[PDB]
Amino acid sequence: KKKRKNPDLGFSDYAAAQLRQYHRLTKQIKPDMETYERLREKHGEEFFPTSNSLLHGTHVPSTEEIDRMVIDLEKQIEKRDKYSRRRPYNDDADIDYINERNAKFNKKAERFYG
RNA sequence: GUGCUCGCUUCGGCAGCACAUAUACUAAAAUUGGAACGAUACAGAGAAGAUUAGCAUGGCCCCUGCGCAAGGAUGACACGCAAAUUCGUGAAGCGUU
Ligand SMILES: [Mg+2]
Ligand SMILES: [Mg+2]
Ligand SMILES: [Mg+2]
Ligand SMILES: [Mg+2]
Repeated sequence: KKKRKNPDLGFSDYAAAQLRQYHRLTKQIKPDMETYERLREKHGEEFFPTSNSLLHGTHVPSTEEIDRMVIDLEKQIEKRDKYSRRRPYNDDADIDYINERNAKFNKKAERFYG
């Protein structure tokens, strides 16, 4: 059995959050060594190109593949859509604001003047 | 067309020589399209409770002026989610290995 934890911190740079998300997505993927070997026995030495070494024009993908990336796109898009968790419209406390822009400005002022 | 051939050669012509060397958006048209700040009618003036001065910024907006001056309502126009890359706790319940 296995165990780990990862706590959230400051967004410090957009890079940090991006990196966390990449970690998760990367861990998810599971590759088929079948297709890997199939692709391998055709091309051989072309498999291991340096930045500058080797070249074959284009690798054309079966559509079924393309569907995988499209699906992952939609998933990540949703997960990103949920970035900001909204606090429910609570009327219970005292109202001094005149509109929602004013309500939010009063909230930002509450953070900076204690 | 002009003159001269000592040309025929009459005074008729013809010839020869010289001299002279290329205009033009071809149109009296026929077209074809857009404006007059004119009517017509609507329309109808920044800021802050009210009444009002203005100087700017921006640009597929101009107008009067010789203008790099000045003026034109401060010349006009310039506001409904002006939301952008990207999350995670704490508890509970349910179903699963
Ligand atoms: Mg006023
Ligand atoms: Mg002016
Ligand atoms: Mg005035
Ligand atoms: Mg102005």
